[PDB]
Amino acid sequence: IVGGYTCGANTVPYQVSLNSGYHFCGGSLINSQWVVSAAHCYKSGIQVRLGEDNINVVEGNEQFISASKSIVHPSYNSNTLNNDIMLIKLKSAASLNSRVASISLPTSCASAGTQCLISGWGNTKSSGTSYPDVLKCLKAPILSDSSCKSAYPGQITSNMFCAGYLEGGKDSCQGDSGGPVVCSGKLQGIVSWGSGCAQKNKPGVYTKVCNYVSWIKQTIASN
Ligand SMILES: *[C@]1(=O)[C]([C][C][C][N]C([N])=[N])[N]C(=O)[C]2[C][C][C]N2C(=O)[C]([N][C]=O)[C][N]C(=O)/[C]=[C]/[C]([C]C2=[C][C]=C([O])[C]=[C]2)[N]C(=O)[C]([C]C2=[C][C]=[C][C]=[C]2)[N]C1=O
Repeated sequence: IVGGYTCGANTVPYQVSLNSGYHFCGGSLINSQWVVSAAHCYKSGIQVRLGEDNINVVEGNEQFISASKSIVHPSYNSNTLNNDIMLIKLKSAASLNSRVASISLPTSCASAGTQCLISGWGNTKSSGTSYPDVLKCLKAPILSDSSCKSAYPGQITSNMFCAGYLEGGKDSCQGDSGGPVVCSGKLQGIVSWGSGCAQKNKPGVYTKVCNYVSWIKQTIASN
């Protein structure tokens, strides 16, 4: 997260870290044993880390659970990152408490101008390389589709939305992928991609979760 702030320990209880010897992607806990993340973060043998704040120091509050199965969306396209979403079933159900809790799926899509909270352990520099120990947060609005389409000509699908600042300065970045974009208490997006980080007229692009609620529920009810 570039231009964000320290969230505060366990203030974003649904945020999870996807670890494979190191943090590589984020994710969101939507059920005691299901987390949603980006399809492009797919890896075999993923250990999900819940109740995490400082990813580099064991603070005793966290839970480490291996992924039982990863289900990538049937129409995921690596060439365009369209349908960049995947469900991960946990090997064991998480102990939901105050420091660990699931986030609700949306009932309708969020409009442009809606303020959301984006979080993750990704790079904090536009140019440099600096990964934070503690979780970073950022408040950013959902941008209009026209603005999104003009920033990324011919690259935006109906399953993506832009969020952030058109003048740059604040944005998600490498390492935030798969992470949550929560608006008014509902998970509306998943960190997907962008051209650089925090660049003028190059806002972050996120998977539009509201288009996959039926798929998510059905997948959970049959797996
Ligand atoms: C995600 O954390 C990022 C989020 C970027 C948000 N940016 C923003 N809001 N402005 N997503 C990406 O990097 C996506 C997926 C792949 C292509 N993406 C892009 O945004 C690219 N855009 C234009 O070129 C730029 N991305 C990169 O170059 C990312 C490179 C690194 C290193 C790397 C890893 C695997 C490769 O095959 C090539 C290069 N990738 C990351 O940092 C990943 C996390 C990761 C994945 C696998 C192993 C290790 C780390 N970050 C994300 O996917």
